[PDB]
Amino acid sequence: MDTTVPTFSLAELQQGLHQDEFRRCLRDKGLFYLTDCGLTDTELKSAKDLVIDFFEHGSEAEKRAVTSPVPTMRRGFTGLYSMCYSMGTADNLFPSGDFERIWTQYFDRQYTASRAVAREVLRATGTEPDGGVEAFLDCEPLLRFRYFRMAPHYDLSMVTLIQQTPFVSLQAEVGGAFTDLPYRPDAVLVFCGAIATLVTGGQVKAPRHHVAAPRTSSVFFLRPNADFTFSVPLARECGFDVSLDGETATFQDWIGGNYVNIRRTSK
Amino acid sequence: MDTTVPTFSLAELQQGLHQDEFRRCLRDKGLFYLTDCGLTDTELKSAKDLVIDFFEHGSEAEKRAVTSPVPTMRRGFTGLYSMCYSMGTADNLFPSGDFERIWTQYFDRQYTASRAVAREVLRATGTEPDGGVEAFLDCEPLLRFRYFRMAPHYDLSMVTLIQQTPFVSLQAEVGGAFTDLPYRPDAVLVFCGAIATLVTGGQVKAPRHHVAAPRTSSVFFLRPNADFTFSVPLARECGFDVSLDGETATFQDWIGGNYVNIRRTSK
Amino acid sequence: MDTTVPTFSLAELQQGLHQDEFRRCLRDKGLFYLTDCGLTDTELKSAKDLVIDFFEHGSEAEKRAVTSPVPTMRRGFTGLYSMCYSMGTADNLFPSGDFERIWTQYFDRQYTASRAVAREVLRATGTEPDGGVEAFLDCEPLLRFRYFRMAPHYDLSMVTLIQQTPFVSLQAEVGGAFTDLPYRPDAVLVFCGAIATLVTGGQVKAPRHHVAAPRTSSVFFLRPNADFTFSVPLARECGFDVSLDGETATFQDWIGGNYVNIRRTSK
Ligand SMILES: CC1(C)S[C@@H]2[C@H](NC(=O)Cc3ccccc3)C(=O)N2[C@H]1C(=O)O
Ligand SMILES: CC1(C)S[C@@H]2[C@H](NC(=O)Cc3ccccc3)C(=O)N2[C@H]1C(=O)O
Ligand SMILES: CC1(C)S[C@@H]2[C@H](NC(=O)Cc3ccccc3)C(=O)N2[C@H]1C(=O)O
Ligand SMILES: [Fe+2]
Ligand SMILES: [Fe+2]
Ligand SMILES: [Fe+2]
Repeated sequence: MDTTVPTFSLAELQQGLHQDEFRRCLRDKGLFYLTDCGLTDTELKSAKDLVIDFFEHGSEAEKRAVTSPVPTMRRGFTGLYSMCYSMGTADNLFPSGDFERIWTQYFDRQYTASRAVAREVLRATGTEPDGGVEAFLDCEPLLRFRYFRMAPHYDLSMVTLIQQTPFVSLQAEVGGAFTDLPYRPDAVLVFCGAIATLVTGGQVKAPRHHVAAPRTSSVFFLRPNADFTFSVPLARECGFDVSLDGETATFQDWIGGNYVNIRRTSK
Repeated sequence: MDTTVPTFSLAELQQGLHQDEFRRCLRDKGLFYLTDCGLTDTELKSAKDLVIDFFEHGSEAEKRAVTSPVPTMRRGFTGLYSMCYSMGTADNLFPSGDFERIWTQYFDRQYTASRAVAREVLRATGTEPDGGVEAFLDCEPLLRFRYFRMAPHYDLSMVTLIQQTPFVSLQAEVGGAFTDLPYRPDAVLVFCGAIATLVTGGQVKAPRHHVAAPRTSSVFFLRPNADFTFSVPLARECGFDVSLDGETATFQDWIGGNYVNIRRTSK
Repeated sequence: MDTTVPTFSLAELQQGLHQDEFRRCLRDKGLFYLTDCGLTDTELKSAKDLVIDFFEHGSEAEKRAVTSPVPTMRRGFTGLYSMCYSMGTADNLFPSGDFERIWTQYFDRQYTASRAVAREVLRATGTEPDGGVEAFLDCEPLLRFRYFRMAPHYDLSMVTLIQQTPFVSLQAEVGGAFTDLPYRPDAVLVFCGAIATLVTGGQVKAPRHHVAAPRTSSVFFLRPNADFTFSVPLARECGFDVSLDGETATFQDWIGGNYVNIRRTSK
C-alpha cells in the first residue's frame, strides 16, 4: 500500500472498472477524490456566489428570518467570526427569490452524488443493509456551507462529501501519517465515515482528519435514518465500543436522540 | 427590532400588560430582566452570606459531610479554584443549623419565580404542553451558587434565572452580536432555553451566551421531567437535529439518561 | 481522616483484615494501592517489552493488520504522538506469534485482580447487585497500554487498575486537594469509579484525578454489562443527575449505546 489519496471516476466505477483498487482504497484508506459525479466547479459558483452575497449583504432582519430559534446549524443561517448556511431534504429556510432554486438544485446534486458513491461502496463490499439498499440511502442528509482549528476526528456519516475553495489546511491520516487534501478542480473529496464501517462489517475504514493552522467549505453528510438497524456482535467485531444489550440495535439506540456528526478517538 | 435587552415586571405581565412586547422579546431575543417576581436583593444576601461563611470557614470534614460521593455538582458542596453549592426540591445536603431554613426559602423563591415566568412564556405563545401546564412546570429544577471562561453555549432548560454580584463578564447574542448583561439591582436575568423553543413550537429563541475574560453567581435551571413529551416532526421544524424514530418522544429519549444543561452549536 | 493514600494487601483483605480501614477508605477517599493481587513487576515487563518492540519496530503493514477500521481504541493498535494497545475478553487483535500468549496472560491477571478487588468492595459495603455478584463482575473490561495533559475527571467504571513506569504526573483529589500518586513497586493503583458509588448506594467515593504537566501506563477499566440494573431513586440520592422515568434502569439507559469511560464535573 502506498500513501497516495486516490481518485476515482464515479462513472467508471458504475461501469465496473477499478474494482480491486476501489475495494482496497475503502479497506485501507477510506478516503478518495471523486470525479464524474455531477459536481462541476461551475455549480459550486452559482450557489457560492449567492450565499456569499447573502452573508456579506443580507441585513440583520433578513438573516433573522432564515435563522432557527435554537442555534443548531441544522437549517438556515448561523453566525459562528464565520457564517454558515445549512440545508436538508425538507424544512429549509431560504433567503429571497432565486436562492431557493439555486440551492435546491445544488443540494440535489450533492445528495445524488453522495447516494451514488455510497451505493458503490455497498456494492464493492457485497453489503445488503438490513431493510435494503434504497431504504438505507433514503436517509437524513445535512449540507453545511461555511464562510470566513479542527482537532482530529472521524465522521459518523456513511460518507461525507467535501467541496472547497483553494497552504493546504485539510489533512487526513493515510498510512499512519497526516496528508494534505488540496482542492481538486472537478473533484469532490469523499471521507467514509463510521456508518460505512458499521454497515459493511468492517470493510471500510473511517479515517481521522483535521484542519491544520497556517475562505469557504461545503460539507455534505450522508447520515442514516434513526431506524437503521445493525448487528450488535458484528459492531463489536469491528471496533465499536457498544453498550447495547441484545443482538440488534438501531442508530438511535447507539448514538441517542440527537444526531452526532463527528467523534474524537479520546476517552 | 432594537438591540436592547428588555426588562419586564412579572406582576405587570400577570396583569396582561406588555403582551406584544413580551411575545416579540421571546421570539426575537429570548432573554430579559425580570422585576417584581419576589427576588429582592435582601434575600440573595441572607443566602449568599451564610454560604460564603461556609465556603471560607467550613472545615474539610464539614464540607465532606455535604459532599456527594460522585462529583456531579447536583447536590451539596463541590470544590472546583472555586466552590459551588447545589440544591433541588429534595435530596439536599445542608450544613449546620440555620442554613437549611435560609436556603430552602431562597430555593423556593427562585423555583416559584421560575415557574411563574415559564407560565407567562407558555401563555404568551398559546402553548398547552402535552399533559398540561402544571405537570410540565412541576419539574426537575437545579440551583447552583458559585463563588471565587465560559465558551458560548445555549441552555437546555425551559428557562434559566441568574442572579449575580456586580467590567461585565456575562454577554449574550442579541441581534447578531454579544451584549453586556450587567447586575440589575432588583432584577433577575432570564435566559429562555431550548425546552422553551421546543415546547412552544419555535416561538421562543434560545440565545447563546458566554462569560468573557477581564465573585459569585446563582443560576437556577428550570428543567423538564424525563417524561416530558413532544412532537418529533414539530421538533425538526424548529431546528432540532433529532434522531428519533416515530412521531412523539420524551425528554429522556432526546437527551438520554443524564441531564445535560447546556449545549454548544459546534459539531 | 488524614490525606494519605492507603495501601491494602488483597490477600489480607480476603482474610478479613483491615475491614474498618478499608470501608472508610472507600467512603472517604475512593482510591488506594493494592498489593498481593498477582500483579508483580516482572509481568508488566514481559508484556511491556514486547508491546514496546511492536510500537517502535512493527512495520506500518504489521500495525495496520492490528488496527480496527474505526479508530476507537477498543481493540488493537492506535496511533494517537503516542501509541496505544487495547484488549478485552474477546475480539482482540494480536501481532506475531508470542504476543498473544503474553498479553492474554497479562490481561487475565489484571481482570482477575480487578474482579477480586471489586468483590471486596461489594463485600465491605454489604452490596448484592441486582442479579448477583458474579453476573455483575462477569462484565465488559477494557485494558489500554499507552506509550510515548489529562484535565480532571472521574471514572465511570466499577474500579480502574493502573500500573505505571516511574516527577509525579498522576494526582488525585484527597481531602479537597490534589495528591501525588507515584509508581509503587509491587502495587497497582486502584481508583473507584462511579459504578462503585452507584451499585453500593453511595458508600464509595469516585475521586477526581488528572495528569499534571512537568513513558508508559496500563489502565484496566472494569465496566459493567449494558444490562446492569439499579434503582433510579437510589441513584438520585447519591448525586446522580439522572433523567430516567420510572423506578429501575440499566447502564445502557443511563449512559447510552456507547461506553463512556470518564466524565468531567463541568456543565
Ligand atoms: C468537520 C468539518 C466541518 S471540519 C473540515 C473542513 N472545515 C474547514 O476546513 C473549515 C474550518 C476552518 C476552521 C476551523 C474548522 C473548520 C470541513 O468541511 N471539514 C468537516 C469534516 O471534517 O468532515
Ligand atoms: C453556564 C453558566 C454557569 S456560565 C454563566 C455565569 N457564570 C459565571 O459568569 C461564573 C463563571 C466564571 C468563570 C467561568 C465560568 C463561569 C452563569 O451563572 N452562567 C450560566 C449559564 O450560562 O446559563
Ligand atoms: C484517563 C487516563 C487514561 S489518564 C491517566 C494516566 N495517563 C497518563 O498519565 C498518560 C497520559 C499522558 C498525557 C496525557 C494523558 C494521559 C492513566 O492511565 N490514567 C487514566 C485514568 O485517569 O483513569
Ligand atoms: Fe469530518
Ligand atoms: Fe447558560
Ligand atoms: Fe481516569
